[PDB]
This record gives sequence, structure tokens and C-alpha cells, in this order.
Amino acid sequence: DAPTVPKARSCPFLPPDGIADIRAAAPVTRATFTSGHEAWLVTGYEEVRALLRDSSFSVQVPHALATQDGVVTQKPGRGSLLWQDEPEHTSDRKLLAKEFTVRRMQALRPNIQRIVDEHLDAIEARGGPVDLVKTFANAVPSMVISDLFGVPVERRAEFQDIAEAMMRVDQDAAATEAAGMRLGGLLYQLVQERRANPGDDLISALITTEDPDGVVDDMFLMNAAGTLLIAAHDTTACMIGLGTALLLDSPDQLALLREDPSLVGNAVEELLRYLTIGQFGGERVATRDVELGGVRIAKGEQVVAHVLAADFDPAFVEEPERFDITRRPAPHLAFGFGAHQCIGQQLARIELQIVFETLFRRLPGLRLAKPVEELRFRHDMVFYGVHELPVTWH
Ligand code: HEM
Repeated sequence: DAPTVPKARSCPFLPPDGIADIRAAAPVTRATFTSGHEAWLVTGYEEVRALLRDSSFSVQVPHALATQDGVVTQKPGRGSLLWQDEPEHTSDRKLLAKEFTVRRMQALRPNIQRIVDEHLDAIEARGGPVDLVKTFANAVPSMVISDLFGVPVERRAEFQDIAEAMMRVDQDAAATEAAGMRLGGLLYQLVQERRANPGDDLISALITTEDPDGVVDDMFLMNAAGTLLIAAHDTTACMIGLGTALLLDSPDQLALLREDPSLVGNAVEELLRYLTIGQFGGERVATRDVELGGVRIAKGEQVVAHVLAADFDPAFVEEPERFDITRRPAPHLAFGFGAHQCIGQQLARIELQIVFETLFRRLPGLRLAKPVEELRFRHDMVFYGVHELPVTWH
């Protein structure tokens, strides 16, 4: 009856205490997870990469281990990617990737600058103190996605409100469901409206993409839009909030940043590694027997890629436990690895670069409004973060 995965953090910016010792002894081991099911726990950097690169592992798992019951909820179909296996994941990712290009993401920089400035304009008009989460972390990323999707500015308010409601988690089952149906309704109308009046947005591009093959219908488009939005919003928001929190709690690194603004890119990469916000890790099931770190994984067995522990493997980086923005960026696993690796990562990087540069330049002497020990952390969420971040500035 294998030991329960360490979850408790005596320091909120750092991993659960017990994890380092498991990683040093047994980087592939057995554990009991939050559902009460026992699975393979993979904590070593090399092992977690080998696991994520191995296309023997399916993403269509028998148990949701991070959850109270082992119950894998309702899954989306073609175009949603997250729960697809090859060959259909892959060809559908390929279709998506044809239009959701890194070129298209780079082309969104002016948009992101504008959105970031608009939100800061609003923050500075009010003073002082504000909740950065509500007013900035949760708002910017969904607005970036609405530009990606061609949403005109008159339509932003509704999109923002619907995206936000979808995201929040002081909510019972029905409220949660209601928020999802309100979103799906919005995206269905958005799809129709792009079919009527195409534009230069991602959805209009997907509508006319080359589709041999017959697969891009309204359903496929709704699944892709919803997954892009969902995957892009809470993750980026968590990074903005936690990354700001960790920087404000790290006046040493922040000083290095103010002394040398060219460190923003490296800061963003060190923040990604340091926070690895997918705190519980990628869930896979073997579809054949596989050998991983000398240990044999049977067909049908479930495995949890603990990307957070891997991002602190001392074989990955030296003194993994210092938060050091001067590091030359290493290949962290915050965006995953292999076939399911974050498709929007170049966009997330651009957003975070613009956010952190603009935030610290525009609000100099930004400062926590309460102590760090009073902040409330996202203990049980798929994405780790803070619920609120009260701050003031000059
Ligand atoms: C800000 C930080 C973000 C993090 C830390 C993150 C993390 C991830 C991870 C860890 C995966 C792999 C999941 C797994 O292997 O189980 C993934 C996939 C995905 N991400 Fe991100 N993401 C972030 C931002 C974004 C943005 C801006 C977008 C999209 C516009 C995005 C869109 C997606 C999509 C559709 C997938 C699934 C890809 C597939 O399954 O083939 N993410 N993300």
C-alpha cells in the first residue's frame, strides 16, 4: 500500500518538501495519489523526459489521480487535442498547427502590448492598493485569446466576463456547468460569425485551412477554440500572479532585473522552471510494456510525470533550489515535452515577457500590500497559484 505523494509545502514558492528525497533515491517509484489510487511516480528529469517523449503512453487514462474520486470527467473530441491519441491527435494537431503558427503568435506582440498597457492604465487610474489577480493576471490572457480569435473590441467585455466565470473555482457543480455552457454558446456564435464574415484571425484561418480529409466542421472548430482558450487562460494567469508574487518576495532577483532589464527573458524562463505550475504532473497510461529508468511498466499501468520535481533535479540545473534569473535558460518541463507539449508556449512566453517588462517599468516600487505569509495559495488546483495578490506602488 504505497506511500502518499508529498503535497505539503513549508515554503509556498518551492516544491512539496518530501519530493527531493524521493527523486534522489527512486526517480521511478510507486505512490498513492490524491484519488486513493496507486500509480508510478516519475520525478527524475531524465526519466520524465523519456516518459513524455515515449509515444507508447496514452493520455486517455483510467483514473484522474489528482481528483477526489478516480473519475475522469467528460472529455472533448476532434480538435481538442488534450485527450486525443495518435493518429487523430497529431493529424488534428497538425491541422491546428497549420494556422496557429509561431508566426501568428509573434504577430500578436503589438496586441499584447496594447492589452497589457490598457489594463495597467486602468490600474493606475484607480490606485492603490489593487488585487493584481482579478485586475491583471486573470484579465490579460483571455483578452490575448480574444484577439487571436478576431473578437472586435465591442465584444470584449462579454468575452472577458464569460472567460473569467469559466475560470473561477469558488463555485458548485451547476454554476461550473452553467459557465461552460455559456462559453460554448459564445464560441459557437463566434464560429458562425467568422463563417459569415471571415477576418485575419485564427478561427477564420482554420475555417479555410486545407482539409483533405474532411475534419474541420463546426464541432472541430468549437473544440479547438475552447481548448485554446481554456489551456491559455488559467495557466498564463497563474504564472502572472505567482511570478509577480515570487518576484516581489525576491528583492535580490528583482534588483538584478531593475539593474539589467535585458534579463527579462531569462527571468521568464527561470520563473517557468521555478514555479512549474502544473503542480501534479502529466498523466499517462502504458499501451505496451515499457522500461523506464530500469523499471518495468506494464501495459495498462498509469504513470504521473512529476514535471515540478523534474524541474528541480540537481542533475538538470545546479542548485535547483535557488531562484536565479541570471541562469542561462535550460530546457525546463513547464510546457511539457513530446507530442502533447504546449502548442501555445511561444505565445505564453511572449505574453509573460511583455507582462513582466511593462508591469515593473510602469509600476516602479510595486510592492506586496500584505505579507507573503498571508497570501492564499491554490493548494488543490491543477494549476498552482495565488487567489489574490494585493499590491501598491509609487
Ligand atoms: C503560461 C503558461 C502555460 C503552461 C505552463 C502550459 C502547459 C501546458 C502543458 C504543461 C501542456 C502539456 C500537457 C500534458 O502534457 O499533459 C500543454 C498543452 C497545451 N497547451 Fe499550454 N500552457 C501554458 C500556456 C498556454 C497558451 C498561451 C496556450 C494556447 C494558445 C496553451 C495552449 C495549449 C494547448 C491546446 C495544449 C495541448 C496540446 C496537445 O495536447 O497536443 N498553453 N500546455
